[PDB]
Amino acid sequence: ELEVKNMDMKPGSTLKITGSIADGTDGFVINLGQGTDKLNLHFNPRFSESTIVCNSLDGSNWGQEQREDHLCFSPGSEVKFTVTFESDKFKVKLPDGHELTFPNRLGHSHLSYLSVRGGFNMSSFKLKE
Amino acid sequence: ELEVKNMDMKPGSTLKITGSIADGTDGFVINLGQGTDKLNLHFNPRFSESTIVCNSLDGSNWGQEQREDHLCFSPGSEVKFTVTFESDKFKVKLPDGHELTFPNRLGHSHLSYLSVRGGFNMSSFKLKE
Repeated sequence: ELEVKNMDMKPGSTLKITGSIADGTDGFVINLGQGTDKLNLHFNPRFSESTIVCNSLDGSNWGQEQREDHLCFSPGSEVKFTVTFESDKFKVKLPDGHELTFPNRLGHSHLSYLSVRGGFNMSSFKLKE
Repeated sequence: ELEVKNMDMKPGSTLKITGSIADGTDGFVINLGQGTDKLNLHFNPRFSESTIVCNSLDGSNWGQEQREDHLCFSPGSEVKFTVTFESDKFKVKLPDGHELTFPNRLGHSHLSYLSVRGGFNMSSFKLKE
């Protein structure tokens, strides 16, 4: 579902995201970038594969995935994420507290697009630098 | 201009908005509805005209305006609005504390569209239900 167009996320901006993971779901997708053609951060936790997949979309080109094990969070309840945005790296605070790092391959310096996909009902959203 | 598409706001749910009013701006617009041609709530504080004009949009037809004279919030600071959605009316809480009631001309069940226009930089977005 949710789509957020035309937000102003500059380098150093800290994004706060909170919602409920649907019960009995494969996974969900949080996307940060310029649009659906240019995705700087492809955040895709997968309970089925017990991994968190991070990638980038540039037009019709997907970059190479990076997979993170921890997969601590489970479906059925409220979960908070925190995406810190630097023009070289993305930092992602997890529910437990551990952090994830993914390189900004698109070399951009401004994030405008947020879209939640899969089994995740976003309830709140906060943008602070 | 800011847009939030593909959300699911049902009657009884509360929408709270925190942002920053731009310094030296005429006013700003909050659009609640189901599209760009479907505005159930047109929330438009006008600092110049010193009135908050409320209206509905039905495709190519604006409804009839409802003007309020309780602008008690000023440009250049963090400000908060709360829009509770009911099947008959919208109840908008103002930062000072005043509640404004505006009828739901369009009816319907489903609120899917939010967009902020003018000199207003929404920093936070939260849904409760």
